Order: sequence, then C-alpha cells, then structure tokens
Amino acid sequence: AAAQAVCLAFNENPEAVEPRVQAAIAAAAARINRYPFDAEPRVMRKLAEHFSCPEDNLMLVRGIDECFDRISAEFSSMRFVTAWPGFDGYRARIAVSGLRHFEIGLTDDLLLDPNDLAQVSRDDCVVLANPSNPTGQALSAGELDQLRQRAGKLLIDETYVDYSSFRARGLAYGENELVFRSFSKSYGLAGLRLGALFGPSELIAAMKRKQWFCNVGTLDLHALEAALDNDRAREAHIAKTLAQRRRVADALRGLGYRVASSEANFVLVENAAGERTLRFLRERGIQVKDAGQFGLHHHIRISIGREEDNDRLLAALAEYSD
Amino acid sequence: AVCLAFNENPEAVEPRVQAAIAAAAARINRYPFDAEPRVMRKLAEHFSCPEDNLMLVRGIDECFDRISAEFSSMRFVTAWPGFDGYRARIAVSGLRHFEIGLTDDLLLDPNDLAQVSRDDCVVLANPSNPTGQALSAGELDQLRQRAGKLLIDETYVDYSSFRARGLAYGENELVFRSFSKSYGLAGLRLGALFGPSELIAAMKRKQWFCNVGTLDLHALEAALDNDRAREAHIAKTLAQRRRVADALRGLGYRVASSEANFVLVENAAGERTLRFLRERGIQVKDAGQFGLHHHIRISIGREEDNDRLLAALAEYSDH
Repeated sequence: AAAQAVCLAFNENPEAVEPRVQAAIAAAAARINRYPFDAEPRVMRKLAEHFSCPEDNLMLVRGIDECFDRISAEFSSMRFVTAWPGFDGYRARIAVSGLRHFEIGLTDDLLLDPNDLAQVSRDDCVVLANPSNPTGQALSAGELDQLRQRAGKLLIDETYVDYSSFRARGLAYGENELVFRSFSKSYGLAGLRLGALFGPSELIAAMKRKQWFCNVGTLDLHALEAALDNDRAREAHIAKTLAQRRRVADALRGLGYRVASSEANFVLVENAAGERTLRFLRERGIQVKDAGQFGLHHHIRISIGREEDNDRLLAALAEYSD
Repeated sequence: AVCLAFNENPEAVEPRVQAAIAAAAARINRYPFDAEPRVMRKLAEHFSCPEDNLMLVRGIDECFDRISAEFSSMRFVTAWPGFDGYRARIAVSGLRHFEIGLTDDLLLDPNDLAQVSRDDCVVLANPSNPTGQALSAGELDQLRQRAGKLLIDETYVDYSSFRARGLAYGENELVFRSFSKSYGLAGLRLGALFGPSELIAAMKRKQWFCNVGTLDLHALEAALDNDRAREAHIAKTLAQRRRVADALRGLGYRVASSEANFVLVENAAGERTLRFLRERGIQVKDAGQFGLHHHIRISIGREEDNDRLLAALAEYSDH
C-alpha cells in the first residue's frame, strides 16, 4: 500500500495515452526531417469530416492564445469584453496588445451580471468560455440570445463542451460569431496545445493568410489525426468523468463543503480557510487549483481524475472537515 | 520521387531522436511544465550563451514577426532577389520596405547598400537563399555601422566556411539559427533567435503559452545531443555539393558558387527543364519564386539522389 502524488489542478485527461495514438507518433518520428506537405491537407480534411463542416470554415491553431491573437488582430479597434471572474488567458493576451477592455462581473450565483451584460454594444467583441472556467457554469438561452442581439462580434470558447449537457447542439458560427474547440481535455493532447477555430469563410481565409508556415509540425499533425479516430476511448473518458464529477460533488456536500454545479471536468468549492487548505492537501501530496488566479479568491477548483485519484482527494478533505 | 527542391536533410532520423519522441508520446496528455525550462537550458548549453539571450521560435516567420512588432516605425530592408519569406511577413504587417538588389555576380548592390540608414532594420540571409552567396567582411562592416538594427538569418551556416565564427549579437544585432537543415527537424519548423537580453525578454512575453509542445521539445532536446550524425551529414553535403557543381559545369551548365546545401544553376530553357526532370521523377526549385527567373535551385541530397540528378541533366545536356 503506497499512496503516491495526485494532481487534480490543470484539468488534464488522466487516462493513459491510447496505444494506436502513440504508434502514429512513433511512425511520424521517422519523417521529422521532411516538411509535412502531404500530412497538413490530409489532417485539415480529417478535421472537416470530424466536425462535419467545410474546411473553409475551420482553422487549426496553437490553442486559445493563437485563436485570441489572430481574431483580435482583425478587430483591433473594437472593445474586447470578457468575464471576470473567469478564464485569465484573455487578460494575458489583452496585456500583450493595445486593445480596449471591459469586463462582465458575476452574481453571487456565479452567473453573468445582467447590469454589465446590458453594457454590451455593437462596437464590442465578446469572448466568453461556455462552460466557464473555473465556475463550470453554462450560458443560458437568454444570455446567448441577448449577446447575439447586442454584440458586434462573439467568440464562444467551448474548451469544456465535451463534459456538458449541450453536446448535441451544433457548432454555432456565422457572419458575426465564431466558436473555439480544444484538443487538450477530452481528446488528451494537452501537451501539444492544439485547437480548432470555426467561423465565416472570408474571415477564416484572411487569418489563415497571416498564420506561420508549417505552424503545426508533422508529430503534432499525426498525433491529432490519431486522436480524431479515437471516439471509443474519448466517450469512455467523458462517461467516467460525468459519473466521478457526480460522486465527488455529492460526497463533498455530504462532508459539509459548498460545491458549485459544473458542466466541465472539475468542481468549484468554497474555501474560506484560504492557503491553510492548499498547504494541508500539499502535505498529503494532493495538488488542487487556487481559483484566486481567476478572481475567485477563497475558492478551489478541483479537477476530476481517475477513481483512485478522486478517492485520495475525498479521504483528505474528509479528514480536513474535522 | 527524388525531392531536391526544399533543402531538406535527406538522412534517416537517428534512433535516439525517434526513441525520445516515442517516450514523450506516453505523456502528451500533460502540459510539459518541466520539459520547457529543461530544453531552454539545453539550448543555452548547446549555443554556449545565457538563456536570457535566446528565444525558441516557430521558424523564421515567428522570428520576423516578433522582431518587427518591436521596431514597427523602422524601414525594413531585405535583399531582392533573395528569400521571399520576409516579403510575405511585411505584407501581413504593412511595414515600410526598401529592397537591396543584386549585381550580375549575385552580390549585394553597393548603390542600394549605400542607402541603408540608422532608421533601417536590415534583415539578410547569410549564406543567402537561393544564390548561396555569403556576406563579405566589407558588407558586414558597412551594415554594422550604417544600420539601426540588423538581423542575420544563418539558416544555412552549417554548410558554410565560417562555422568557427559563432554567434554575433549585441545592442543592435540579432542572429537566427534554424533546426530544419543540418539538425534534420524541417517537419517541426523550429528555430533559435539570439539577441540582447532586454529585447529578448520583451519578445518572450508576447509568445503563446506552450508555443512548442512536448513532442517537438523532446525531439529538439535529443537532436542537440547528436553531433556525430550532424557532422557526418555536413561533411557528405560539402563533398556531394563539390561533385554536383563540378559535374554540371563539365556538362556545360553555369553553376554559381555556394556556401549552402544547394546550387543555383542558369536555366534559359525555363519550364522545359523542370518538365524534363519531373518526367524522370526529379523535383527541383524554380528560382523565379525569389526573383531569379530562368534559374533553378538544386538541393544537394544523398549520393543516390545526386546520381539520378546528374544522369538526367547529362541526358538533357544533349536534347
């Protein structure tokens, strides 16, 4: 009996990398000396098939950072509107540019503040995560309806959509709306930092023109290609994550913790004790995320890992509730 | 097909580089939080400089963009004929641009070089693509005193005669090295930028999070501890370049001197030559892409690749 270190802090896929995925990488390793001239159009077509949309409406990007930069470079005069508390990445990219910025606050329910949401104008480019990081909340029909009527441009970052209740709902993009999907979570390619941006064909074409030559190399391309033909493992990971999220949320509430509803692969928990909790869990080799990073101080974001990982976390916070 | 058109390293990928990739493949589900700083230190060791003076980039495109974003008021000065990538990046940024032409000897035009001022950011490839020419002591001397900023793109330095010289960077000078040629990582499109510590730090901030993934990082790391293979490829390329240049001149072709892994050849026949080579399964680059129309840039490949090129152009030397 040896209880090793446990990391439930970066929302990573905790499963082992599928053998067919590793083998695709091992085979591409023998051709890294050559430009992937045949592999790049082949993977673009595979992406188009996977998301059932034309190749003219999607762009392969180096995560949400490239996505935000190439979009903002096309709307550099607009006011960028993001949620705060919310994902801190948009703030980081706004800090390396000269963009105007306005932020939408949250209610005590961790929902978008209607007063700030009413200040959205046709001069604004609204960038929101759905489900949100770290609240795990999903945008309501009314919120999306209001945004689509009031915003100039809208980008919905659907990084955590694979753990949501609205997976059936299509890719929503058009004249003034774009959507981003990540391959870092459910797809298990966090270490490659890849994503897909969907939007109107003219805008996508102008941003593709500004992308770097061979932006995604032969190793990442063969990796992504294999990850797209891996639905059996991906669906098993999603199913297990939804069940373990339910277990962890119910068990923590039974221990007296105040846990927020979640549509992603993590749960937001109230932490009035502050650093004392993080220090306690680090002593027991349990690594969680301080939601202070996202403006939600005295909160912790606990990721949902494998059953044995979640067992370790629940046993430690059961001990801490005494 | 014999591909002699993209200046790629034709050798087989070393087993230790393939094994490092296979091992990283089992951890692609996790962010490379320990691997990124470790590889940065490995690069610092390899190029024998502080980590504060180097930046890992997604090739010459990232390099040009992040430098130009810091000097957006300056007039950018590039060679033409010369590498066409700088033109493309200037197009997407809307920067002021002046071009230095070439003499009949394919050297920088002294008249244009005399127009260089302290308001200019000069970006030149040494050795040059596709001429294969190297900057003279006098040219570099003149650039170092006239130019406001200077970026030397040393992508083809491994095949040159000035490898001993090393890295030249300072207050107003930066140097770029590619891992696409000699190092054999063309499909990963990685490079290193060297410059003054203050400017490097201002450009690092603007880099994307996890810009270079766990697979590319572990490949690059293994590729840096592989000098035996890299030196054998350099030696073979210099010998085969001498073979190909001498043989083609003996067949009557006009071949330019080269310090790179290719040779520039006169092609008055135009497309007829490219079509002839393609029907014999051989791909070469039309130097029209770089402003040198009715010229071809032939890459130096493996002995068997060159055997086929020389046999086809020996046959063409008759027709």
